[PDB]
Amino acid sequence: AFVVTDNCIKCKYTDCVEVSPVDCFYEGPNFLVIHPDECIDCALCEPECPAQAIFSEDEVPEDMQEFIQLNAELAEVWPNITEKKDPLPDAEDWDGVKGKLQHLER
Ligand code: SF4
Ligand code: F3S
Repeated sequence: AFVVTDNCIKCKYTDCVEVSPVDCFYEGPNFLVIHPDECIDCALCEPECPAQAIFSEDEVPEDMQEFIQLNAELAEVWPNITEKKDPLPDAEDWDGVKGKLQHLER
């Protein structure tokens, strides 16, 4: 399973969803998560995230380990997304800000 981590919060470019062969991504207000039972680890998405937020589960940084379980839990409540859409409005101002998990909306 690939894991979407912090920097996607408040950026949500959705460039990642075009490349996906299965419907692995599930959509929230300002973040996207990958459903771990459905990702087939094709690795195609992580070169596409402008925010460089997608990691192989085995490569999620020490300080971002929360995300592995977050992606699994939210993937069970959030709707599947399959079309790219426009990035959230202020996406570049937040790209690269650390500590964005305090801003996650459900
Ligand atoms: S690695 Fe592939 S199957 Fe997995 S979330 Fe990315 S695009 Fe989807
Ligand atoms: S910022 Fe998020 S919506 Fe996808 S393209 Fe990157 S993981």
